[PDB]
Amino acid sequence: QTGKKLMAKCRMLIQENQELGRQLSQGRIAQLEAELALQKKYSEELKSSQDELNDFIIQLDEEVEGMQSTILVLQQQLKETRQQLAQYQQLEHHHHH
Amino acid sequence: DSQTGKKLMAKCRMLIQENQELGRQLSQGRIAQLEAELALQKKYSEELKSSQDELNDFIIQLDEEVEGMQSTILVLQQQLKETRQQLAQYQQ
Repeated sequence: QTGKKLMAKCRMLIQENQELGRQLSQGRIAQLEAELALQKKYSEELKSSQDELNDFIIQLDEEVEGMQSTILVLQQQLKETRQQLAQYQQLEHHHHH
Repeated sequence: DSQTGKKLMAKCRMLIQENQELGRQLSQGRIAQLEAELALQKKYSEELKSSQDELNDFIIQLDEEVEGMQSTILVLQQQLKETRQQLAQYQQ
Protein backbone atom coordinates (compact mmCIF):
# COMPACT_ATOMS: atom_id res chain seq x y z
CA GLN A 1 0.00 0.00 0.00
CA THR A 2 1.54 3.24 -1.19
CA GLY A 3 0.87 5.26 1.98
CA LYS A 4 3.19 2.91 3.87
CA LYS A 5 5.88 2.83 1.18
CA LEU A 6 5.78 6.60 0.72
CA MET A 7 6.14 7.12 4.47
CA ALA A 8 9.17 4.81 4.53
CA LYS A 9 10.74 6.54 1.52
CA CYS A 10 10.24 9.96 3.11
CA ARG A 11 11.77 8.89 6.44
CA MET A 12 14.79 7.39 4.69
CA LEU A 13 15.48 10.57 2.72
CA ILE A 14 15.01 12.75 5.82
CA GLN A 15 17.51 10.61 7.72
CA GLU A 16 19.98 10.93 4.82
CA ASN A 17 19.65 14.72 4.66
CA GLN A 18 19.87 15.06 8.44
CA GLU A 19 22.95 12.83 8.70
CA LEU A 20 24.49 14.68 5.76
CA GLY A 21 23.87 18.16 7.14
CA ARG A 22 25.47 17.17 10.43
CA GLN A 23 28.56 16.04 8.49
CA LEU A 24 28.81 19.29 6.52
CA SER A 25 28.46 21.12 9.85
CA GLN A 26 30.99 19.09 11.84
CA GLY A 27 33.33 19.31 8.85
CA ARG A 28 33.12 23.10 8.85
CA ILE A 29 33.68 23.39 12.60
CA ALA A 30 36.71 21.12 12.42
CA GLN A 31 38.10 23.13 9.52
CA LEU A 32 37.58 26.42 11.35
CA GLU A 33 39.21 25.10 14.50
CA ALA A 34 42.20 23.84 12.51
CA GLU A 35 42.63 27.14 10.70
CA LEU A 36 42.40 28.98 13.99
CA ALA A 37 45.16 26.95 15.65
CA LEU A 38 47.36 27.35 12.59
CA GLN A 39 46.78 31.11 12.36
CA LYS A 40 47.62 31.54 16.05
CA LYS A 41 50.83 29.55 15.65
CA TYR A 42 51.74 31.76 12.69
CA SER A 43 51.13 34.98 14.59
CA GLU A 44 53.49 33.81 17.37
CA GLU A 45 56.25 33.05 14.84
CA LEU A 46 55.59 36.35 13.07
CA LYS A 47 55.85 38.41 16.25
CA SER A 48 59.03 36.61 17.26
CA SER A 49 60.84 36.96 13.94
CA GLN A 50 59.92 40.65 13.72
CA ASP A 51 61.49 41.26 17.13
CA GLU A 52 64.72 39.51 16.06
CA LEU A 53 64.89 41.56 12.84
CA ASN A 54 64.12 44.78 14.70
CA ASP A 55 67.04 44.25 17.10
CA PHE A 56 69.45 43.76 14.21
CA ILE A 57 68.04 46.84 12.48
CA ILE A 58 68.85 48.90 15.59
CA GLN A 59 72.46 47.67 15.53
CA LEU A 60 72.72 48.30 11.79
CA ASP A 61 71.42 51.85 12.34
CA GLU A 62 74.05 52.51 15.02
CA GLU A 63 76.75 51.07 12.76
CA VAL A 64 75.78 53.15 9.72
CA GLU A 65 76.01 56.22 11.93
CA GLY A 66 79.38 55.17 13.34
CA MET A 67 80.74 54.61 9.82
CA GLN A 68 79.53 58.05 8.79
CA SER A 69 81.34 59.63 11.73
CA THR A 70 84.48 57.68 10.91
CA ILE A 71 84.46 59.08 7.39
CA LEU A 72 83.97 62.59 8.76
CA VAL A 73 86.79 62.28 11.30
CA LEU A 74 89.12 60.76 8.68
CA GLN A 75 88.37 63.49 6.18
CA GLN A 76 89.34 66.20 8.66
CA GLN A 77 92.47 64.34 9.77
CA LEU A 78 93.47 63.97 6.13
CA LYS A 79 92.82 67.67 5.46
CA GLU A 80 95.02 68.69 8.33
CA THR A 81 97.80 66.27 7.40
CA ARG A 82 97.69 67.41 3.77
CA GLN A 83 98.02 71.08 4.65
CA GLN A 84 101.02 70.41 6.88
CA LEU A 85 102.67 68.35 4.14
CA ALA A 86 101.97 71.15 1.66
CA GLN A 87 103.48 73.82 3.91
CA TYR A 88 106.67 71.74 4.27
CA GLN A 89 106.87 71.32 0.49
CA GLN A 90 106.30 75.05 -0.15
CA LEU A 91 108.99 75.91 2.42
CA GLU A 92 111.43 73.48 0.78
CA HIS A 93 110.72 74.68 -2.78
CA HIS A 94 111.13 78.31 -1.69
CA HIS A 95 114.32 77.49 0.17
CA HIS A 96 115.82 76.21 -3.03
CA HIS A 97 115.84 79.48 -4.92
CA ASP B 1 86.01 43.56 12.83
CA SER B 2 83.61 41.52 14.94
CA GLN B 3 80.47 43.56 14.26
CA THR B 4 80.89 45.42 11.00
CA GLY B 5 78.19 47.08 9.00
CA LYS B 6 78.68 44.59 6.23
CA LYS B 7 77.90 41.72 8.54
CA LEU B 8 74.88 43.39 10.00
CA MET B 9 73.68 44.36 6.52
CA ALA B 10 73.92 40.76 5.36
CA LYS B 11 72.15 39.54 8.49
CA CYS B 12 69.27 41.98 8.06
CA ARG B 13 68.90 41.05 4.38
CA MET B 14 68.87 37.37 5.22
CA LEU B 15 66.25 37.86 7.92
CA ILE B 16 64.04 40.01 5.69
CA GLN B 17 64.10 37.40 2.93
CA GLU B 18 63.13 34.58 5.27
CA ASN B 19 60.30 36.65 6.72
CA GLN B 20 59.01 37.66 3.28
CA GLU B 21 59.29 34.12 1.87
CA LEU B 22 57.39 32.78 4.88
CA GLY B 23 54.67 35.41 4.62
CA ARG B 24 54.31 34.67 0.91
CA GLN B 25 54.09 30.87 1.24
CA LEU B 26 51.58 31.23 4.06
CA SER B 27 49.56 33.75 2.02
CA GLN B 28 49.38 31.20 -0.82
CA GLY B 29 48.27 28.54 1.63
CA ARG B 30 45.48 30.76 2.94
CA ILE B 31 44.24 31.43 -0.58
CA ALA B 32 44.38 27.75 -1.55
CA GLN B 33 42.53 26.92 1.65
CA LEU B 34 39.81 29.43 0.89
CA GLU B 35 39.52 28.22 -2.69
CA ALA B 36 39.09 24.60 -1.61
CA GLU B 37 36.60 25.50 1.10
CA LEU B 38 34.61 27.66 -1.30
CA ALA B 39 34.54 24.78 -3.81
CA LEU B 40 33.35 22.25 -1.24
CA GLN B 41 30.73 24.68 0.01
CA LYS B 42 29.33 25.18 -3.48
CA LYS B 43 29.41 21.44 -4.17
CA TYR B 44 27.49 20.62 -0.97
CA SER B 45 25.06 23.46 -1.68
CA GLU B 46 24.20 21.72 -4.97
CA GLU B 47 23.93 18.23 -3.52
CA LEU B 48 21.80 19.66 -0.82
CA LYS B 49 19.39 21.27 -3.18
CA SER B 50 18.91 18.13 -5.19
CA SER B 51 18.37 16.06 -2.03
CA GLN B 52 15.82 18.60 -0.80
CA ASP B 53 14.06 18.57 -4.16
CA GLU B 54 13.89 14.77 -4.02
CA LEU B 55 12.43 14.81 -0.50
CA ASN B 56 9.89 17.50 -1.39
CA ASP B 57 8.86 15.33 -4.34
CA PHE B 58 7.89 12.38 -2.17
CA ILE B 59 6.45 14.63 0.57
CA ILE B 60 3.99 15.92 -2.01
CA GLN B 61 3.15 12.37 -3.11
CA LEU B 62 2.69 11.36 0.54
CA ASP B 63 0.49 14.41 1.13
CA GLU B 64 -1.75 13.42 -1.77
CA GLU B 65 -1.96 9.86 -0.44
CA VAL B 66 -2.95 10.97 3.08
CA GLU B 67 -5.63 13.13 1.45
CA GLY B 68 -6.80 10.20 -0.69
CA MET B 69 -6.97 7.92 2.33
CA GLN B 70 -9.01 10.49 4.23
CA SER B 71 -11.36 10.68 1.24
CA THR B 72 -11.67 6.90 1.12
CA ILE B 73 -12.51 6.70 4.82
CA LEU B 74 -15.23 9.32 4.33
CA VAL B 75 -16.78 7.52 1.36
CA LEU B 76 -16.58 4.11 3.06
CA GLN B 77 -18.15 5.48 6.23
CA GLN B 78 -21.00 6.97 4.20
CA GLN B 79 -21.57 3.78 2.20
CA LEU B 80 -21.58 1.77 5.43
CA LYS B 81 -24.17 4.14 6.91
CA GLU B 82 -26.45 3.81 3.84
CA THR B 83 -26.04 0.04 3.59
CA ARG B 84 -26.82 -0.46 7.27
CA GLN B 85 -29.91 1.73 6.92
CA GLN B 86 -31.35 -0.29 4.02
CA LEU B 87 -30.39 -3.49 5.80
CA ALA B 88 -32.15 -2.31 8.96
CA GLN B 89 -35.42 -1.96 7.06
CA TYR B 90 -35.23 -5.64 6.09
CA GLN B 91 -34.53 -6.61 9.72
CA GLN B 92 -38.25 -6.24 10.45
